Amino acid sequence: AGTAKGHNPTEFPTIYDASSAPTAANTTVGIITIGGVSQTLQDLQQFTSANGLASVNTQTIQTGSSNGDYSDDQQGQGEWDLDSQSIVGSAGGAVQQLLFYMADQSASGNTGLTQAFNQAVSDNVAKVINVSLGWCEADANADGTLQAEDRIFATAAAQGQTFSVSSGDEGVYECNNRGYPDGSTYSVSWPASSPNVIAVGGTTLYTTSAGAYSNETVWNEGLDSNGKLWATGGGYSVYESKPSWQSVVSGTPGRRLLPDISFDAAQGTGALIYNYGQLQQIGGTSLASPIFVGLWARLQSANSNSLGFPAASFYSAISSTPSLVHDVKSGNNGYGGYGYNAGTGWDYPTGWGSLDIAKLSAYIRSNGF
Ligand SMILES: [Ca+2]
Repeated sequence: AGTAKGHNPTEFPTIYDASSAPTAANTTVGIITIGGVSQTLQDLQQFTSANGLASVNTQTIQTGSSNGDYSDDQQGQGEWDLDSQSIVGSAGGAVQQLLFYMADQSASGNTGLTQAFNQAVSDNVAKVINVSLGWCEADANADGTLQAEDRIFATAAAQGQTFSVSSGDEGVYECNNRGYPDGSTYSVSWPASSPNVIAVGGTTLYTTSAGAYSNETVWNEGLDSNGKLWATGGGYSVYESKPSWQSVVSGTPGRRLLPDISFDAAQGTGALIYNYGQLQQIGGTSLASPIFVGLWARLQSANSNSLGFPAASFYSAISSTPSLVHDVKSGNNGYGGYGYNAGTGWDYPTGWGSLDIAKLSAYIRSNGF
């Protein structure tokens, strides 16, 4: 059913039923970056101007040493472009401010990135923060990055901030040189496996000829020319214990299950993004996470930025209220007959599926969150 095609980010409110909600004009949103965003800010101006939108108020924050390296990473600009344009589109064309928390590129190990997360939590000005990044959780564990960063996310959750993190682009093969098929050996991405963030997986998005939502399947576009798998990350952490709100997914291990929710991720149904002035059709869970961030920021604006970290409420509300989501039922996030399969209700490729924002907003008005 429906058609697979690229989409302007301004289409995401129509697709996920958010047009009747407020924009995110009253909510400040952050984006974690590696290095600078100078070209990204030019591409953002192109984005708002081409779409006839009011300009976005931005700030860039050097999160580490004042002598650090915050030069633009050229390939990185495409990520910060995807993130910023998808947030602003999904938000209905307005955010209060977009803050770019830039990691120092000349810091030791992963310490630049850790310090970027730290600054966003310390400052506590952004209500929702996008993280379209990740890597094998076992590698993060081995060198202590996991432990250091989980402390920061724990503080964020306690203070009511929502970090949104892409679940991964490697399907179940995150730890096998970042997505090479490995049979029955499955792994997950950090920081998505943290119980202190919302992990956002990936769908293949079909729309009707009139541009309305039609259906979603799992994101899995198979192998590229190098033999690497492109599919939604999903599974469970080998380290993190299950938070109690996930007990509603019976028959799963005592571990943090991910993702929590999912949005559009297939390149073939991806977003049209300005990158160094040129439009490109881009996917990944790097796309799905900023869609969530923009939509969630609308719900914050509708609720005076008073909604806390929403994981427990998503699990209780969605398990009891299937109308709040588009339940993905078809596809798998592996290769060669391996990987997890989607199915009725929560599944490992897609978690609960995508949010129907107007229905979720009505739920929140009635029940709180
Ligand atoms: Ca499902």
